[PDB]
Amino acid sequence: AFVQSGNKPEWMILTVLPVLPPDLRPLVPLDGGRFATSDLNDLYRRVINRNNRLKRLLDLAAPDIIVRNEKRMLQEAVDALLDNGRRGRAITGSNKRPLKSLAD
DNA sequence: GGGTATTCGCCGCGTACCTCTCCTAGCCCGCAAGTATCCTATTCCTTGCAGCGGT
Repeated sequence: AFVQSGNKPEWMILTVLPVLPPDLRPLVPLDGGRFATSDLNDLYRRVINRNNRLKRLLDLAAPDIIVRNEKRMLQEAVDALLDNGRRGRAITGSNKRPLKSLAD
């Protein structure tokens, strides 16, 4: 199947992650001076926080344990973004309800 | 190895509509307000030095 098609095997390992446009995930105001949940942006901010953390720690040459832990956390963040729940434990913001990953 | 049994984990479970409510938690730093305190006067008394009539 691989050789028949034009897909290299290693493309199953993500190196660059696309982001959904903004308007398809609009930030609806609640008119109480605040904003609603809009959890997709929450997952995106989470993964970006992990990414920047790892970027800094890689720049500053920390001991391998720290970078390994942070890369594990980043892997979990991407897992949450692409499909939340298929891993051992889902993540929630409140109400003990899982958020809506793209696959959901 | 190999045919078999047993277990684990994922997938699925009706349509359309109406009413209501509620939507992150915790720290922190500027900041308004309210206050107790400190310096500011007046009246009495007893000193210490510079002018000053007087001779």
